[PDB]
Amino acid sequence: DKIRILWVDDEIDLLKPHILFLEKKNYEVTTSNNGLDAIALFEEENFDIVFLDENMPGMSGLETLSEMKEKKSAIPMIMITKSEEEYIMEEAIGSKIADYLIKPVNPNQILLSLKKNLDDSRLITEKTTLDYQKEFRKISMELAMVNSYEDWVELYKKLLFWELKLEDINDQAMIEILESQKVEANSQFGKYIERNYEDWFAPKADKPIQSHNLFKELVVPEIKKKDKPILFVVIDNLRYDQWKSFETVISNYYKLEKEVPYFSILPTATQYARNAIFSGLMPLDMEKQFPQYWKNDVEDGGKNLYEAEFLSAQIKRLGLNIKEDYFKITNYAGGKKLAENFKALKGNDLVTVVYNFVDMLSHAKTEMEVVKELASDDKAYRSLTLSWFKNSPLLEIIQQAQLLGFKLILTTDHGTINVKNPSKVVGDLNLRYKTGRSLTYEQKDVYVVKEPKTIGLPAINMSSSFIFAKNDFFLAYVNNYNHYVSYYKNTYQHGGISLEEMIIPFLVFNPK
Amino acid sequence: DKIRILWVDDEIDLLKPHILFLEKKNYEVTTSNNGLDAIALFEEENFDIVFLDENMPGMSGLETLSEMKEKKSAIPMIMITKSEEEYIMEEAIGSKIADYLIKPVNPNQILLSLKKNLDDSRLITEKTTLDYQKEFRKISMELAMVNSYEDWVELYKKLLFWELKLEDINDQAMIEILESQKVEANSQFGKYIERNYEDWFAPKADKPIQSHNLFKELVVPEIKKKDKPILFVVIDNLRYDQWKSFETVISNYYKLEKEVPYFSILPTATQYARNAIFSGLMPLDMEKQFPQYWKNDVEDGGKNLYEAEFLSAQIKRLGLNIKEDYFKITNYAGGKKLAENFKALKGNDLVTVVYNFVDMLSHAKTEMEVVKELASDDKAYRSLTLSWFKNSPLLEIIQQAQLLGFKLILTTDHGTINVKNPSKVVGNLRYKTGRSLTYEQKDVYVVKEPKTIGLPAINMSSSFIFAKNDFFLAYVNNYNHYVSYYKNTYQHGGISLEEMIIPFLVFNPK
Ligand SMILES: [Mg+2]
Ligand SMILES: [Mg+2]
Ligand SMILES: [Zn+2]
Ligand SMILES: [Zn+2]
Ligand SMILES: [Zn+2]
Ligand SMILES: [Zn+2]
Repeated sequence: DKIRILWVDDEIDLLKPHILFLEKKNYEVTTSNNGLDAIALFEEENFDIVFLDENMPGMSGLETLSEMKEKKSAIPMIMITKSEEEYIMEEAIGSKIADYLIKPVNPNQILLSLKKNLDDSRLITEKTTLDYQKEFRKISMELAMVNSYEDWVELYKKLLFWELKLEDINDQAMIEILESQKVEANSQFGKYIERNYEDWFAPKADKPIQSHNLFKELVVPEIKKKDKPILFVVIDNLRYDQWKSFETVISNYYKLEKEVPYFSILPTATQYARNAIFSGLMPLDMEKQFPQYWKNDVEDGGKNLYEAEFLSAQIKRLGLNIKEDYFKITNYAGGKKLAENFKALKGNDLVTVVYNFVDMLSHAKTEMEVVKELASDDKAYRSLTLSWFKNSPLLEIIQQAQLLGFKLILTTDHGTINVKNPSKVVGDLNLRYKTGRSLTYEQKDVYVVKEPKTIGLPAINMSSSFIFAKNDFFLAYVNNYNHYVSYYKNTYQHGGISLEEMIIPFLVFNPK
Repeated sequence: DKIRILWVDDEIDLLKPHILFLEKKNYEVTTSNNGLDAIALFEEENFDIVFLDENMPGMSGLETLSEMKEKKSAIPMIMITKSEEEYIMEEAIGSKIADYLIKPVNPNQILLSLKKNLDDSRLITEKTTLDYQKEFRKISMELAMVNSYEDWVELYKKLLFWELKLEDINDQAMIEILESQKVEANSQFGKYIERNYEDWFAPKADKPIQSHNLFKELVVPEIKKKDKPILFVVIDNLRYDQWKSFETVISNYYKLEKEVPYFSILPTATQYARNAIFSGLMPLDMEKQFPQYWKNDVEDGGKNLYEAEFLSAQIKRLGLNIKEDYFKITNYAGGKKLAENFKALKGNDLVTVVYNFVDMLSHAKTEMEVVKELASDDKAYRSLTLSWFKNSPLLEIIQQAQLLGFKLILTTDHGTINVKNPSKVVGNLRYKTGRSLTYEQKDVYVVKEPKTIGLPAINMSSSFIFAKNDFFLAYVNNYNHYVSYYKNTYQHGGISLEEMIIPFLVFNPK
């Protein structure tokens, strides 16, 4: 019932006030004056934590710790010693010491170390649970008052902060409260976009940075600095909560210098948003200025085959004379090949890398039972994304760029949303947007644009219209309605309006 | 270069010796005497770490911490304060403080905290690399001296310990040395099994616990204790290293009482090993005693459809009068359904649950490009398995059993191995049974009389071959296509530490 401590020190008799203090706090303390006797004790009994002196006659604390870690690696071990040498600090940290306390140590410092190493996950759960109970009413109130794109960014950031904090907590009732705030936030954001989207295209409108502005406004100033070559990575289909899931992994190689949440253009689909990043033009202007590259929905083949050409035309148009190359990664083998030969690009000013894995992974949830279990909810999907990133050729490419002193620019073209509710469409395959001459649809469920050219979109031919699903709706054809509902319900789809699909990260980092 | 520190304290002028000490160690220090001014600086500038006083006029150190974590949650924050109250310690730990130092603080204690929070992964990499450099020759020596099944279990445990230890090191030479020891271990283990396997079937032989002995020897004594209902989970195709990857997750709900590494029977395939768990009979005895349930390789349909029937016959045969139920989970929906209705099984003595996800996931890497990237190497596969377990209906079922005070028995039928080298065959990629097989003798353990190792046979013509090492049996007819497609895939059925030495775990709910 009591927490058992094994304390190893050659002068353990001189530390009796610490033992008495800890026994008052309900800790059980077992002492040892030599590393070898402590190892025998540790093998016979089940201690919750070990305290070790470094400098002892015979076996050192680091030698003793090494034998105990081999026998029970999950038991935390703390160094409490007079040793102040940095090389001893480094050897102990490197040996996975849970803490290092320099003598004379305050008995409350030992107590802090005990609480931090043994009760932290419980304390974090209780603190987060209590903090959210006191915060949710203020979130709902802030949600009701959001009336601008900057307030939407801040509200989305607040929801994302509580989502990653609450994912681990036991309280299902509170998890459901946050989920209701998320669906209400998406309901208000879809009406905000319906209401202001077209106005953003008017001359000198107050609008956020969008897909077609991204390269000129945020990448070009980094290039003009001319201090470091740039690795510009566009991870297709990266939700903001997916970046937050691997932010601390990337911090081991890159120090975040700038973060700019930006808005993807509509539709939040690759063919439109990703090509607009590389060309710096709206789809209607890409059709007008580059008919040889732009492809409308009705044309067969790949919709993003000419991004290098679009990018080189944008770079030339902006007056830059740089050494730049484009790579599109569609599979493991290609990612690995680019990671292995990255040094060949050392002399480049810009290296653009499109990485498709996360988009293919989001769509695999529709097609594969194994991905349905791996990404059953938003928490599972974040966990799966973090597992991917940590073991990906993309991280190996990022590590190669860090070794060459490259600045890292990490961004995406759009996010994706788990669709839950069907919405009947009649048209002529994307579940969150549809374009065509005579579309039949539910007015309340979609943002309708009857003149696509007003929002920089090509009109296939004069009576063409664009509909964009709002909330968690999926556009389902009446033709085989029950089969579309059954198959596409609870799958990740992008193309329409939501915080997940539209508000996306633009990140700049310096190598460390 | 230079690590940037933001230090917030109302008595920041009294801390100048600490600042000068840190500046000498190449740290850049920015000071602030109030939490609100520190929040303004923290938003405008990119600091690597923040030091905060708890008691300040105006915003407290915990109120300031809370604003700073909301703005940039990835930056470590340390509290440096005179407060010694346990409730302040708890509120700070609960707020995800990286460290908490009580004033008067030794300047070297701050330096330790800086090194531990900012350089630990690099220091751990360097220390682990050197520890393995000084250990690898002793591992090779131990490997050469292994001459028993118990020494194999201990050597496998040692290799698994270093595999997890090394999984993030950069030193290619060391990574290759470990890999070489793993291939050499499977080589020696294959020779050890090729000798010893048949002898283990002789009366009163010194043999390890196998598939057909598992239930009677290790589950039945737990049932005979009679002071907790048992949830018996068989996760199909669970490598020892996959159990080691989620061991600390399961420790949040269950305390490990007993661990018994056991040996799967040959072939290390579900049809044989998993049915032998549930029947407590070798496949040849399952064919003889239950012809209505046992299915040979040539019969179409599911090969593990009658495990509840086999289990109930074993339980009846062992003299047990228990309330028992069997569940086979083949998909997410069924797993979720069992988690949702677990309480209906509260009054049971035994609840057996077969969980197929990990086997389906190992096979998905062969075909799906997305799974090739998620499980490209052994480290990625462990990471993927840990991501799965943490968010699985299986863990929800385990949590439901913990709430009901059930004892947990966690085991598997076999592991799997990443195959790398082809081996020609004519007539599963790790075992083959048939009448008159053509094969490479050096690459397989050959049993020309399958009944001698408790396996079925049709006249003296049929035999079984079991791939050793990382070999995969590729048909001569379509050789180049089999090699190209199945190279670097997870396959089970043959002999390896990964396939054969598997965990049997007993836990008490906490
Ligand atoms: Mg000493
Ligand atoms: Mg103060
Ligand atoms: Zn895309
Ligand atoms: Zn997509
Ligand atoms: Zn199996
Ligand atoms: Zn299998």
